[PDB]
Amino acid sequence: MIIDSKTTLPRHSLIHTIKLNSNKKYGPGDMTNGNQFIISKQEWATIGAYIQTGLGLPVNEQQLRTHVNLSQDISIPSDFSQLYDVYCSDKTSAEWWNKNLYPLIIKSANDIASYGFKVAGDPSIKKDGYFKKLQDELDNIVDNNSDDDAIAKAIKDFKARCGILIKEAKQYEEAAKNIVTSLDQFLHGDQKKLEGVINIQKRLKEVQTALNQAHGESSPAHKELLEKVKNLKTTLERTIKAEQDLEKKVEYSFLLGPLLGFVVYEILENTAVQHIKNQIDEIKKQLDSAQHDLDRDVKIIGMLNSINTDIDNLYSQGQEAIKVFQKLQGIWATIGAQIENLRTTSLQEVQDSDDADEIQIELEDASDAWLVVAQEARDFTLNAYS
Repeated sequence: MIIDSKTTLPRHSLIHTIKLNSNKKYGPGDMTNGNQFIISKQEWATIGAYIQTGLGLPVNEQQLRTHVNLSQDISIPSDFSQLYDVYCSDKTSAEWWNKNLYPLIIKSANDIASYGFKVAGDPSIKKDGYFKKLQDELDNIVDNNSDDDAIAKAIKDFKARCGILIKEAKQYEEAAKNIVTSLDQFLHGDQKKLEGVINIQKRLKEVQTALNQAHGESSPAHKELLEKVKNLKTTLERTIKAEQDLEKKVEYSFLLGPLLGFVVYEILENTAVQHIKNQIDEIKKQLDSAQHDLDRDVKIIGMLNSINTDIDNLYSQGQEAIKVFQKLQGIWATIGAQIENLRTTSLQEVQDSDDADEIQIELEDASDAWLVVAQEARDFTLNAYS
């Protein structure tokens, strides 16, 4: 979904920091995916635009006419009726993703933020986080001025506080796994009533082949204009996926129209996108001269070709997203495992050694590492499309 910059970008330093921190005990681990945060603002913003196009698909002739601005005087050949069932299926898939998948991504970022801010606290507020409170209990365990009831009480308190962190990490692990399960249903169906992206892609390709053969090659102008639209979609895809840092809250624009699809609104400032917009306007003007069938065929089949490009992205990104959230699932599993270690094995050697200084510094360093990922997760949610 992202074409990496050929030059190092300032945001790469922050990602590098998370990587350098990824081996610190009690820390958040490797919450990256290449040069992206593990929950990627640009990736989900881009996928969201494909979804927005799916949400707006027409499902009958009246809607198709309105959608592509087709003159009422133009007849639609009967084999274009192949489109309506497939577009209905794609629209239903986009609605399912928008209802059942995308909200979970936001919630997953909020889980990272919640845990990170809970363990690290907020020193500006003089509000100790859990890790500072664990540090203070270790002081109580090893303080030579503590009586036996006080030591037993601090051991019990330390274990209970770790227990809460373990319980919450388990919740977040199961939540990441639920995203994996939901992505799998998105791609491959629920074997109930939901048709998966894989089958929608297959049907969109079949309709694409059928209508391009029957109506996409009806004249030299048909081939030339549908090729121009394909080339603009290719250029749009390269421009949209270029690695960049989005500065604005994510919004969507249909200014390019149905020949190309929705884009992230911030990308309209981009000069190359403005050039594509101008070229689409020229194709439109070319279709408003020209016989009714060229007008009709390029608008409908041009859009169909771009929808097929979109679904190819939805399938590929979904498979990659499964891998990313399975990594995050495993990260939460390892987080919970290390806290269980901390309150059993590590706490026992603190008692046996009467020495907690090293573990206290590990918890300090883990807090700082959690603040890095917590702020990136917060920045994802604050900027994500509603």
